[PDB]
Amino acid sequence: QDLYPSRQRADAEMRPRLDPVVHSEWTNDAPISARQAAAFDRDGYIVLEDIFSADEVAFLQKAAGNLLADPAALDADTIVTEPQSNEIRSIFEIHAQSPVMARLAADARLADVARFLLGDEVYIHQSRLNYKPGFKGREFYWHSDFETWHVEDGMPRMRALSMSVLLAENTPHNGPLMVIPGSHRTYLTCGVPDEESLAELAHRHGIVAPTGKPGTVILFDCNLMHGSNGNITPFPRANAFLVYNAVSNRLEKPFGVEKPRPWFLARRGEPAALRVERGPLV
Amino acid sequence: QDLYPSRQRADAEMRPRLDPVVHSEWTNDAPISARQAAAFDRDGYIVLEDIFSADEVAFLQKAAGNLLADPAALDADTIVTEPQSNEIRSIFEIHAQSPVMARLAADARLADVARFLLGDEVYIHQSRLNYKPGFKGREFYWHSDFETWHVEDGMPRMRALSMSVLLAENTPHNGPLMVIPGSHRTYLTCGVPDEESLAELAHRHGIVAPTGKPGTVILFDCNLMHGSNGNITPFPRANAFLVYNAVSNRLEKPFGVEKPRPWFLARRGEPAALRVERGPLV
Ligand SMILES: CC1=N[C@H](C(=O)O)[C@@H](O)CN1
Ligand SMILES: CC1=N[C@H](C(=O)O)[C@@H](O)CN1
Ligand SMILES: O=C(O)CCC(=O)C(=O)O
Ligand SMILES: O=C(O)CCC(=O)C(=O)O
Ligand SMILES: [Fe+3]
Ligand SMILES: [Fe+3]
Repeated sequence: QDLYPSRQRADAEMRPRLDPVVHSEWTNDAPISARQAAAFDRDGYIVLEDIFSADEVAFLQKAAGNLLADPAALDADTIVTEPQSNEIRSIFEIHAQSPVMARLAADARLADVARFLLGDEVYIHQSRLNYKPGFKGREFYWHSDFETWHVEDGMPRMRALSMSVLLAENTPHNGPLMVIPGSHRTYLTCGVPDEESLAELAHRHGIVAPTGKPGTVILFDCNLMHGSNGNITPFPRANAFLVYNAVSNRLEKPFGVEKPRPWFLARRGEPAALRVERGPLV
Repeated sequence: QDLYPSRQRADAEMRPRLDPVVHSEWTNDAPISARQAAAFDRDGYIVLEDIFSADEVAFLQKAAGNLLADPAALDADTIVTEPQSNEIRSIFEIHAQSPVMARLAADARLADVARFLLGDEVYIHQSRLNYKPGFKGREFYWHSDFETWHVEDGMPRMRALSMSVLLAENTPHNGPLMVIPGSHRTYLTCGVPDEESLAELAHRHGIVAPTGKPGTVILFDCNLMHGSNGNITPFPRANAFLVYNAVSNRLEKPFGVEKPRPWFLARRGEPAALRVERGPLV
């Protein structure tokens, strides 16, 4: 029942992936092009530009701006500072609190791609606004999102993806998301990946740090190795994260101990199919 | 006496540069092109690529890893290590402690450009060899070299430049040095520059981060605002740092209190000129 055991041996292994990456047959009636599906297959991520209008983008940026400026109105449980601070690092369940964000996640232009790639109905496993403050923004060391979702939340299979919607401009200077392309086809066991292994992957695959204007979307497979550096620039980097999970891939018990995990980190346990909203955002 | 007062008020000022940036008239005798010289004037830095042969590059790389591997053989005060291990991170006065580095700093391809740009005979105010490992590389916040060299060392005029000779590859990803071009014409008073000022400079000049294969040289005016982000990548940062000061501009007493500063951070007091060296490094 555990296809992806981790944190059990005193060594790390590079286990082979035992799941599809794209879980659908591609055809003309798909939300992305055949080349785009093959890219995701091969690289474990793709980038979508100009899929929202500037009115849509502008509306979005204020939704995030407003949530991040009145943090006494939202669940105190769902706020992450840089602990020794009170500058915000993330805000969880933003699909659950902000209506604007809820409407975003349910939009066809995101969810249909999510359903095509996962070949199933989808639901939000998790959401976050990773506001990366200028001057004092701290990094996110390398990790496979799936390796925590699996051991800690009990996500059984590789059938999920993240969508990062950029709300500030991501230049190469304010700590954008870096990925190791192709790393999604290796399951690297551990709770933090080991330097020697990481070194092997990045050598084998190099590193990409996709940039883009606000409204650009980065979609990466749940098992892609990724991270980011800190941000000392005056430019904040606020990026909404949406984790789509296939409903077939509902959470069983955590394939580890410390079971279970806080409610906003991971949605348990019986999901309803997302209702896909076709339209703009006003 | 003091043209550049700093650390003497609770309010920082942005004061104007009262020195030239390029101290010489350009002709066809200059070791750089007229557009390069104009670019240094305007931007505060330029980048020389391919001035060293690959053999010469491999030679410097071999000598620097040698020096970094052998702390026994070097002055103990001029060493910096990691507060958890005995890994070297810096060696000061390498222009002194290493004959190779002493020959790099006297090479015409480097010293003649300083002599032109500074319009005087030069000498090493400070040299360094830096190894910044991957994975755990630390940030290094914004600051003008000249501000500390003025207040703490007694450098009286803006008549110095820094040369960073890349010994490992700097991609956009491994925390490469960042500069705010044009900020060398503004003297930001204070010993850390404040955020609002830094934001102002970055908003009006933007941020650039010169990358390059090893052997690439980055030259920058002493008062150019710079800094770097952290480095989680598996790719180390390594460089030879060389500060050329014009002999005309030798250190007086500090324009602050805490007089003075350790020998290996700033060469007092009546230095001789450097002797340029033409020819290969092997
Ligand atoms: C809940 C969550 N866990 C992973 C982690 O803890 O690194 C991350 O990849 C993202 N979100
Ligand atoms: C000793 C030295 N100090 C500056 C600094 O640490 O802020 C750097 O800009 C250059 N060299
Ligand atoms: O935005 C970041 O740099 C963190 C990305 C990440 O690993 C996540 O929380 O999904
Ligand atoms: O100190 C650092 O590492 C930032 C780069 C720099 O200013 C230097 O070391 O010369
Ligand atoms: Fe993540
Ligand atoms: Fe510096």
